Amino acid sequence: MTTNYIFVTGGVVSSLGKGIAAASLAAILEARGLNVTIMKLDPYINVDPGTMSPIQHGEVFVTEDGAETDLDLGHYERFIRTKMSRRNNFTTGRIYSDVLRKERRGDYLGATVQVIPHITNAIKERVLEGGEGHDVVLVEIGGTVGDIESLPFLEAIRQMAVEIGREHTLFMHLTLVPYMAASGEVKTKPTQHSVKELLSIGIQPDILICRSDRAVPANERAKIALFCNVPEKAVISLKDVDSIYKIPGLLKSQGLDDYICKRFSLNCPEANLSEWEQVIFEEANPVSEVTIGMVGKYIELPDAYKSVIEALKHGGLKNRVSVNIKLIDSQDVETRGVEILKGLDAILVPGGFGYRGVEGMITTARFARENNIPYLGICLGMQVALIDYARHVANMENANSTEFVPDCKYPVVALITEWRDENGNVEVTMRLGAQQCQLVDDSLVRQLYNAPTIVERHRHRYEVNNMLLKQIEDAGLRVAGRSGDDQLVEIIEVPNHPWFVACQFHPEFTSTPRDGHPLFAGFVKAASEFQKRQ
Amino acid sequence: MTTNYIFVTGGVVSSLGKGIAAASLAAILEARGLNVTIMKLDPYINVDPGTMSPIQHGEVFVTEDGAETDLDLGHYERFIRTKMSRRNNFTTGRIYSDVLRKERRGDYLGATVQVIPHITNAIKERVLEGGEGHDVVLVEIGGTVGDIESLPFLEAIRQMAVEIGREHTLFMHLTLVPYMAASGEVKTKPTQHSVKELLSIGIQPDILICRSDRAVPANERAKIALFCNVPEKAVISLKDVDSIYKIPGLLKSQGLDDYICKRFSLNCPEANLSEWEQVIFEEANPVSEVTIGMVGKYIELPDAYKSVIEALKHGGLKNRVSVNIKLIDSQDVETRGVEILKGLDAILVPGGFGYRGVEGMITTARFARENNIPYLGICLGMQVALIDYARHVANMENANSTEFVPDCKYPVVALITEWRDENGNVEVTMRLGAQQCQLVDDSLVRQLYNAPTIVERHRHRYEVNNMLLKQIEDAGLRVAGRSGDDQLVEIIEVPNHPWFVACQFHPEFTSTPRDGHPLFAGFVKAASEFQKRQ
Amino acid sequence: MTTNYIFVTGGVVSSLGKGIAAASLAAILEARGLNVTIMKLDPYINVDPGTMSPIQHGEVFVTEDGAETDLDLGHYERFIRTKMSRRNNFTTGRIYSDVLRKERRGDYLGATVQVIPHITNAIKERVLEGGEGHDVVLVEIGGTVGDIESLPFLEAIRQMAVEIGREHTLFMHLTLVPYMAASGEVKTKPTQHSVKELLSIGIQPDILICRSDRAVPANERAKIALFCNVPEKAVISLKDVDSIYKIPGLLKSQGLDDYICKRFSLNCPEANLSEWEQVIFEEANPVSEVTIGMVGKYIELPDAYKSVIEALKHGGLKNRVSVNIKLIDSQDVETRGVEILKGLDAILVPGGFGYRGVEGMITTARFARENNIPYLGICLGMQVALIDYARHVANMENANSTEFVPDCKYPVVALITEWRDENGNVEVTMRLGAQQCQLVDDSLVRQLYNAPTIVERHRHRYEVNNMLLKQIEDAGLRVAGRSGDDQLVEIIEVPNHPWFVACQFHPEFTSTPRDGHPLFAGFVKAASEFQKRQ
Ligand SMILES: Nc1ccn([C@@H]2O[C@H](COP(=O)(O)OP(=O)(O)OP(=O)(O)O)[C@@H](O)[C@@H]2F)c(=O)n1
Ligand SMILES: Nc1ccn([C@@H]2O[C@H](COP(=O)(O)OP(=O)(O)OP(=O)(O)O)[C@@H](O)[C@@H]2F)c(=O)n1
Ligand SMILES: Nc1ccn([C@@H]2O[C@H](COP(=O)(O)OP(=O)(O)OP(=O)(O)O)[C@@H](O)[C@@H]2F)c(=O)n1
Ligand code: NA
Ligand code: NA
Ligand code: NA
Repeated sequence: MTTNYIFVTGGVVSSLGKGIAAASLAAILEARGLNVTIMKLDPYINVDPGTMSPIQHGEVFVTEDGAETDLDLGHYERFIRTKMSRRNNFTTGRIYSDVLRKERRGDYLGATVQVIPHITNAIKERVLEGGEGHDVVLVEIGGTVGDIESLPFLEAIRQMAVEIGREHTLFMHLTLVPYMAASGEVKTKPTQHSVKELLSIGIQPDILICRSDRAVPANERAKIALFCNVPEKAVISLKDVDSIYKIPGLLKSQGLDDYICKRFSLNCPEANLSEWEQVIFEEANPVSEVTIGMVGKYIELPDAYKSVIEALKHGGLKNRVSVNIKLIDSQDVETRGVEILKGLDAILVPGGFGYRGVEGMITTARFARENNIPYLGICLGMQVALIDYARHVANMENANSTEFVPDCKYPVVALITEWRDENGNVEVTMRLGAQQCQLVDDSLVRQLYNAPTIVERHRHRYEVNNMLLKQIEDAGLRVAGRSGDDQLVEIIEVPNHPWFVACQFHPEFTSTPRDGHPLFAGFVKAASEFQKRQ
Repeated sequence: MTTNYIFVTGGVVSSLGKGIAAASLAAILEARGLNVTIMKLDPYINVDPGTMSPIQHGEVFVTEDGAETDLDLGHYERFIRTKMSRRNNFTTGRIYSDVLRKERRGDYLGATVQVIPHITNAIKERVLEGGEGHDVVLVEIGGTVGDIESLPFLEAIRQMAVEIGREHTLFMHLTLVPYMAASGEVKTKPTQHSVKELLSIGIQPDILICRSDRAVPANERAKIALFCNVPEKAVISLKDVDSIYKIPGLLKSQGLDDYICKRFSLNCPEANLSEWEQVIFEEANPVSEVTIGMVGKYIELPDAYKSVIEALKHGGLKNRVSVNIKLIDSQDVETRGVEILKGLDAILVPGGFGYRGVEGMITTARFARENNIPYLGICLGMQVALIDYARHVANMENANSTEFVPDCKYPVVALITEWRDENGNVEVTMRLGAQQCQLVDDSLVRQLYNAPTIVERHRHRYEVNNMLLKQIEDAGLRVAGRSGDDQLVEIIEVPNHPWFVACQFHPEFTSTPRDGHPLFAGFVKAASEFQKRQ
Repeated sequence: MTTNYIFVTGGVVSSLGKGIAAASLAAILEARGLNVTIMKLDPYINVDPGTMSPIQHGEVFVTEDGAETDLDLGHYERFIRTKMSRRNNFTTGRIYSDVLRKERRGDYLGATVQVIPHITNAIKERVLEGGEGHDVVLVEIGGTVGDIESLPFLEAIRQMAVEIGREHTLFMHLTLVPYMAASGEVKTKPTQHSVKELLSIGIQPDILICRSDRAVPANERAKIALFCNVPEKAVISLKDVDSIYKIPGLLKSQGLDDYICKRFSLNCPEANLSEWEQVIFEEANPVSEVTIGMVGKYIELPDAYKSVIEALKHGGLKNRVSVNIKLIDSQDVETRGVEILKGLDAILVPGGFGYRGVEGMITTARFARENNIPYLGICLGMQVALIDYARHVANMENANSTEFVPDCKYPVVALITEWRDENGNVEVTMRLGAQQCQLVDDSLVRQLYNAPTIVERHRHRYEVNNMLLKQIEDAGLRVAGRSGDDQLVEIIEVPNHPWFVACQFHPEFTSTPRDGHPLFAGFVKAASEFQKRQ
């Protein structure tokens, strides 16, 4: 059958939760047995988020194929089982970069290269490339309708709708319906003006998703329908929910998936949301409560640790525990000491780059190791764990990473090419995406993962220095996992500790609310067990 | 069968010939056996054009039922055989007048009366009133898309399309496609911008009629289709033709009627445009040529005499005479004398109000009478013919109308209530629309109309003074027609003349290019006869 | 000195509190010694709100000259000491009514009457009429920028700005800046889009007043300035304050009046807001608390009783009583009985029309009288108080108003022309605006107003029947006030009661927060006295 496209646009404001809304709709369609994918079109000129600061954009999501993408693809993978790739995320920058390259080498045969049709054609090609061979493709258009940055995307999808036909294309538009205290009424005017803006660029929306702090009553939905040339049943209320896992249910209860399947002439069974009903239940009914400190350098923006914060919450779902995440500035541990780590049932040190706040994270890994507080180190969290141990147990004074102190005596962490020992002797690449890791037979990790070989995702350059490893191993530290021919250290553990695991890979990118994650399941359990020994 | 609506809008500029294009489309649909009507929605505040001077938006057209309307209804009646009434023309003024009246007396029951829905409801009610009981209703929206004055009409028809459904409603949009000499190319940008403007108001055009001084090539039509979400075959070219009677053929040859009948699911035969082909043939194959002088006070805007000019052309068709119409200012006859009436094969004095330029018309009527030049007087053209004959034959010094000189000794023209004689002795209201007129047995008009009674349309309050008539009759003037129990003089003749006729009514409003008009056929024949004699 | 105009527009949503913001700005300019006025341009088709039910856009405000106006004029009179008249409020309906009347009788001399210039000219003439002879005129444009209904007003004021010049005209634009919980950020996008919409109509705002549930931070204000061609200091924040009396101070503290006086070249002293500081102080420092029950038929929209609710708050200010207003449906008293009138320190029955809920108010007046609960009746609240006393004390079975029961034996309230007695014997028009009322020597109101004559504002046609009055007077009811040569009953009192007063007029329309109102000051004092006694 012909591939169907749902173009999802945002009006009035950004921060409507358009990613989660699109992911939720994809979840309902997947729950119908449909082959569904989602792609994010980002209006930024960055060729990809690889260069971007976590504090500004939020976390860099890493796909299996090793693409650095918008954190929204994390939302997508946590709602549908289709694996994201490079084909599921592209930016204005990628499109202009491609068109400029083709132009400079002469692929347009001396033609004038214009936003229309050359930029729009490049956009359409990447949308077809990522979509074709699926039943339904959700295409999330970043930016707000009315802004300059999204116009080429909006013109591209307008052209696609006409070419492919309106039997296989829907326009879905999210708007804000603000509630005013003074009048006690919700306002449809912003939605009306947003739809006019969308029409002015040549797009008639087929479905309106109205975001408000409460449900949009029938009267206001009827007003929106009348003013926006949209049938009443295609005006969906999506209130501020206490849990995003409810959103698939709320959309189904309003017939959104029925309307879509009718429009695309899909005969498929009723959506089975039983896994989501289970997730909703687990989250609403925690038996215990835990305070887990996340000690890092990007806590200025929580979205910097989006997938880590979500992976913890998923650990809470599997153990029926309410995880209170305390975001602690690692630089505050340097200034004010381990005083601010007191009253934590567990400690997590997530990913990061740069020396700023790293000495605070080293101190944190020590305090966790010495006081038997459950610890999970991710990438940089493993680096500071190996440094702490080598520095304070194996007695390798000032042991550090070459990333932070290039010419230190004991570079316990360094690039493969920088690998040297304490005397400066030597022997004789960025790691991105899914890599097979070999677990050790007696390790806490091999128990939790319940398998010999795991696949987790890397985004790191600096590796555990194999030339200084044996000296750290003999001082008590255990290597729980390794990968490849170079036998690179993937996971370390501290025996004589209730729960101490640090890994190079980013386990948070494979964690889902439905299937959870072994490491975070274990980690939150250990946090619970620790909390009821006080 | 549900009534189908075609909403005709104009963009870029006014003066696109939107009325003639709508009329021409109606003529194709009429030629398919469809029950078709047209209505004009005028954005002006005047309750009707009754108060408006003809130097503004042109002549005041009068319908059978006595409605004063836009001259566009003249175009409608000349292209389809459906008779126009008050239901076929209304203004913003009419809508506001009706809604304000209803509001003031309390019909809206304490509701806030708003443009939406109260003004838009009133507009839709009048469109449904004028339209329902027809197969296809063409609704011409006056003004230009993007202007404030038309927005209530556009919002009204947007709501109609949604309510009635898109199976029974089409949006047809006329645009300008200018030719630029500099690039020798035709420009689609105005059409693109006009369609965006129409979309921003919530209307997707289904058909684009592109007006240019030449045919719009296939590539530019394909470009318009691409940018305007309109199928390529729904992009119609309409060049500036030498004859408006060719337009129905040009629209048919591009499949406009085929597209409309498909969208509306109408099983009707192919259009037989034989009647229009015949008119085109007649017009292109004249045998002789005449110059007819039209002497009036509104010549500065020819559309002041739209129906009269067209009626003269129809007379030409019926005699195979090419009519050269010379518009002559009656005020120039007051200054420069009868010198400017030389080289005329016939003289027409059309309708008008106010004394300005009337003495020039009286002189013109005298000149036509004394030099045996064929003369047709319409309304004022009859008044000045009666005045001429009263002064210069019946020897009534300064004989005039009370409209111009209230207290003259010989008010040969006056209101029925003002009727007096030369000594001021008396006997013991506006006429609008179709009135029966009794024709006199041995009269020129009796043999032209070939019937004892005729129906013609009036717009005048100033009648022939019956108290001074008997004196003018004895002096040689023949009453050729009377009407009503008041035996009001409708037609006069000077029988010592080849062709001298003047009527109170506006015969030009019943003249069509297909069926012609007896009076004008005779006038142009007399002009041809006069031309031959020189 | 040339009169200066500040055009106040709203974008994004209605219910921005635009009237109170304009009034507050007027109050700052008043406190600088400037001769300031405000006018409201309402986009509704109603010629005036006289026909409108109070459940629509709220209470019908009445001016001294007897004009029925938008309740915004209530806000204006409560913030400046300039008296509002018919010149301070007009609707689209009024403009169209005037232009249609002029057009129909022929004032436009055969011209085509268009929205531009004829409607826009009529609007500008009324703005100049209401404004000229003042230093600064605030012109509040009703509706929201982007809507059809306001476009004639916006085009009118655009033309005014150009004609008068930008040395004497400012555009002030109110927008919503929503807070999003998801991102914990404030959103400028709606303001950006609203300013673009205003610019697309040809208006560059000079000042932006940003409405949010909190202060708009400096960075977001700088962003708004950047995108909207507006200086940073002309971007004013206005949070949702706990008291509207603080708004003048907040606008002054951001230099709004300084910017306005600079742009208009006005040498006037710094604003002394001592009167507003005093009101704020009074409001924030109550000594006691009372619950006053307001029993009416319009409680579903509180703004139906805007001026009454405000008048009760002003009474509270003058007694340092915090007034808890309980809105009670009079229909609930008809069903559930006087049970719901328990725990009330005083009862107010405000104005209204129609029989619906009146029997509940009669019961309420009885309950207040018999249980010695302080009672204020306004217009209908007086009618039901007279009816109560006629039935239950003067023993007149089913005594009523002719408005509700036309043919009752005892029409104690009726039109002057309907006045009859119990046996149907007779004696041998709308009251609007300020009328003098004579107060009786030994009356409660005579001592509250401390004057023999008072000026109060009327809106009623149904008077006290003087033919049945003498019977009710003998039964104990005291006439406290009369007016005119017809000695119509204006105020009644039950003198066997701590505080029972009811007036025909609307005292709430002359009550201000600064100068209070004698009647309401007394009512709230009586409520305080009653509260203490329990
Ligand atoms: N294109 C449009 C749309 C609307 N209007 C007008 O709008 C006014 C209602 O004024 P409102 O502030 O209450 O706006 P509303 O439509 O109710 O939406 P909201 O309140 O839920 O935000 C009403 O006279 C009219 F419909 C308009 O003029 N042109
Ligand atoms: N919404 C739009 C539409 C078009 N464009 C651009 O427009 C440029 C061609 O500029 P042109 O003056 O030649 O305009 P064109 O479209 O050929 O119509 P025409 O009047 O010439 O017949 C071309 O780089 C690109 F298509 C645009 O930016 N945004
Ligand atoms: N005419 C405009 C204005 C802006 N843009 C773009 O807008 C994007 C930021 O998108 P945002 O949702 O964050 O909007 P922002 O401007 O911050 O206001 P706010 O509501 O968040 O307070 C940013 O890449 C770029 F500025 C645009 O394309 N064309
Ligand atoms: Na509203
Ligand atoms: Na071109
Ligand atoms: Na932002």
